[PDB]
Amino acid sequence: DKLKEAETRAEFAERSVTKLEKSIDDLEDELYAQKLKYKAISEELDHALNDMTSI
Amino acid sequence: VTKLEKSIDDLEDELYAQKLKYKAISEELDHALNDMTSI
Repeated sequence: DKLKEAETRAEFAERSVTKLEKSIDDLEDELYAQKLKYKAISEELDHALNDMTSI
Repeated sequence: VTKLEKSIDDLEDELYAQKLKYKAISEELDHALNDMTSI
């Protein structure tokens, strides 16, 4: 009896971990996409502040 | 822009200097053409 209970709950904990792991990979990927989409606009920036201080 | 603005002020100033350095030689001129037509 202790068994049916330990196993059923293990299955629910595993379903919840795979759900949360799937949501961590989407946020961490949406991420390097944001973190990188920036190095580009902040670098396009030191550049686009340097040429008008020069022109 | 700061480079070209600096070059516009130097040319515009070199300018009123040229434009004025002349009124003087063109006026020294109507004069220095009139006396030899007279002599």
